[PDB]
Amino acid sequence: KVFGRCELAAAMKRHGLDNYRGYSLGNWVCAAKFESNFNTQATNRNTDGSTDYGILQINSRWWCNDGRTPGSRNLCNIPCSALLSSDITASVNCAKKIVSDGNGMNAWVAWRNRCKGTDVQAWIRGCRL
Repeated sequence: KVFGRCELAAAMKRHGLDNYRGYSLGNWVCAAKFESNFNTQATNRNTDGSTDYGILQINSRWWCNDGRTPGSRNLCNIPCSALLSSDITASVNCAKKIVSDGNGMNAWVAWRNRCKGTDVQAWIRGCRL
């Protein structure tokens, strides 16, 4: 499913991401925009043979099992395929673990390169929230 900006913001807010570990809603919507362009079915393969999945492009090397990343750790206890659903609950639950892991939102390269230190509040402006 391809989210609209305000629709995603509303879903993420509902799932408890606004200000989770001090990251305002705008940071999360910005992250999704640049990781996946708001597409839950987005997948990308990396050089190491791991794959990034869903709206927040969570990586199979640490976070989910996809059955083809030798030595993966499965920390979110989830098939990576669950990260592609139109329901973002699994993605959000996993993301909360990732962000609490010690590097914050820096675990998302597109956040660090394209959202970090920018006016993230622009990603929720105009939304009914």
